[PDB]
Amino acid sequence: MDKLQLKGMSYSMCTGKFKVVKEIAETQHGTIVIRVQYEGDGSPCKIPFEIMDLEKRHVLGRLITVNPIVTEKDSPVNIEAEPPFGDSYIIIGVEPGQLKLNWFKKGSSLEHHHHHH
Repeated sequence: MDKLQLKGMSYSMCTGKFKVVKEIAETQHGTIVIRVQYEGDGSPCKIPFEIMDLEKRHVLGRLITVNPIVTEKDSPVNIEAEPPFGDSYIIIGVEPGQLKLNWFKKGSSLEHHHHHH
């Protein structure tokens, strides 16, 4: 009704918030998958995402599952996106409670290190 830019595979726009259901996964093809449950109110709507540059804190990421969609406002939706390189914080949802996940990074993965005794 008031939209005119994403013609194709579109529905609405889950503007509420998002709960990560699973850490970003890798599609084994350069992309990654983020499973999260749409939080807020939206029903069959699209999922907010942000990974490009400027106010993205990144350089140039892509979305293979561009603005995915939830069907019941609680269906854990996985988002396939192509991270550029270095610290890649994928953003889901909208500022107002939107989510964030760092992936790719430089070369190391999962900084598993901690002192204790």
